[PDB]
Amino acid sequence: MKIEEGKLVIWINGDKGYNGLAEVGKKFEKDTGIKVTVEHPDKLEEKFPQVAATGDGPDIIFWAHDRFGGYAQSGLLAEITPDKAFQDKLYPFTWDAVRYNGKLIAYPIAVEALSLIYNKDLLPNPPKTWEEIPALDKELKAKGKSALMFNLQEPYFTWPLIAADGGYAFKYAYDIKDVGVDNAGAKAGLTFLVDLIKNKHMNADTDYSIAEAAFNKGETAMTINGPWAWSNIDTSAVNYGVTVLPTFKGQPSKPFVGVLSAGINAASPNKELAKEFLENYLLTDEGLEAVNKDKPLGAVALKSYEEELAKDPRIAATMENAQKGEIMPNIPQMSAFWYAVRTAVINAASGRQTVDEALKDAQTGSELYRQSLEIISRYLREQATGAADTAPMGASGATSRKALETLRRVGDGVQRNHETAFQGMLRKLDIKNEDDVKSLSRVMIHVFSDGVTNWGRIVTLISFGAFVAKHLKTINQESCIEPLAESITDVLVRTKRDWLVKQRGWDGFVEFFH
Ligand SMILES: CCc1sc2ncnc(O[C@H](C)C(=O)O)c2c1-c1ccc2[nH]ccc2c1
Ligand SMILES: OC[C@H]1O[C@H](O[C@H]2[C@H](O)[C@@H](O)[C@@H](O)O[C@@H]2CO)[C@H](O)[C@@H](O)[C@@H]1O
Repeated sequence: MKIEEGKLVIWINGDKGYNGLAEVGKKFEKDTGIKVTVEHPDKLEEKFPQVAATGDGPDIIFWAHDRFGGYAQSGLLAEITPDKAFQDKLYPFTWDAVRYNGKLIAYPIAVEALSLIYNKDLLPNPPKTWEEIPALDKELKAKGKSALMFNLQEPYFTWPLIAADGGYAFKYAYDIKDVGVDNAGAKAGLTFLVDLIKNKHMNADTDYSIAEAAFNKGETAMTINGPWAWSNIDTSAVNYGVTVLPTFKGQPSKPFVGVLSAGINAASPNKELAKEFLENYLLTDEGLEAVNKDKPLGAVALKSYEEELAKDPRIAATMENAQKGEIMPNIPQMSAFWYAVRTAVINAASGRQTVDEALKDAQTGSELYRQSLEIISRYLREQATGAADTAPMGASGATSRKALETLRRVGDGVQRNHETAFQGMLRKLDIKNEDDVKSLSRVMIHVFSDGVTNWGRIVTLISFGAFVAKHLKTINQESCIEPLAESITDVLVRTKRDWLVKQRGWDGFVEFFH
């Protein structure tokens, strides 16, 4: 096994209090002899799944809870099992952010929400509305200042605006069926941001460091950022305030609220040490203070210490923005949702795509897994049992239905022509239970990847899946059909997502075979 036993490697993002954390790590090493290394690798949310999947990575990973459902579902997180007493030390709603399929998959640490940060010397009264910001920037430009700079390379920062007039990721009733990414609310918000850019009030290349530097150098009146940012502002001597985000179309900006959480790698041979470190050293008044004093955490999950931080008006403002926002879902396709929306915002802002085009593709990217699983699960189950599924597809499921119709039609031929091939291939393998279905995945990934990417080969891969699902039914392993469909779907979207989106997803499929 890759991960070193007898020490702890922790990953946390480089904008958080890593030095403070490492100090908590020193304390732990002092009492236990166990060294703690805190690293803040770049793109660590991307890297964790890649490396943890191969039995590697940090013992503990810090990120907002939104990425942990992906990780938990891929088996990359140890289930955590803190006792009732410990559980009572943290806010139930923070524990809620770390519950995935009924299990606690991470330790909650802090609730984070973007707030509007402003320079009180430049801007005594922060704009209440986004709509006033263009006029406000006119004024400020007259003095060689700008109104607002915030990170346009990460959709997190734009999201409160996109979500203000009705955009949403997955409707909470999480109907993963209902994606709000390209609705009129999203369009209106992202259109507003794009007009800010076209009218020179924002620059589309502005990233974290540039917005930060401009706010911290007094060049811009406002930014949008989280509590982690306040330390650098303190050091810069800007007289800043932290306040409610502006409204858009009379409605609050709805930031996606994150619970900074700490997950223990399923591959870690140091789970007990990680539980000890997180429960008894980090999630303590002193532990969270050390981290917070370095870069503020937000509203911490630990009740005792949050009662002290709650008096800080910057935290009250963070909580104000959090209550107007929504807790991020932790469902596995959050990763894809964010990747899609990131690209949409970058492209809309740079003019590479219109808002319409960009959010359409983002809707497609966001829906891709679920849409593909719906198609593939259905096809696989109707092929194995001979009977179609009676349940409707959703309100956005004309595509599913047409793609399934296409798949039936094209897939019939492909299975029929490949029956002898598939029987031989199927015979090679022992495919008798759910334990073999994960093996399949590798075989199928490897074979699928080996050749050119086109819809005909996608049909072949799904058709072999259909073949196997039939085999699984015949041997009373119908319960393995869904896992096979999930596995095929994962293979397909993880390795072909960009291609899939370029083809307009399953609409492209229908079109290619029309
Ligand atoms: C793991 C079984 C899978 S998954 C899959 N996905 C896409 N395409 C596939 O095969 C098509 C025919 C191709 O090679 O282009 C396959 C095959 C497959 C099946 C039976 C076979 N006999 C010889 C090769 C072969 C390959
Ligand atoms: O921008 C997409 C990104 O949004 C959130 O990431 C935040 C994170 O929650 C904060 O703690 C801080 O690190 O800034 C990030 C934005 O760059 C999501 O948590 C993340 O999964 C997502 O990709």
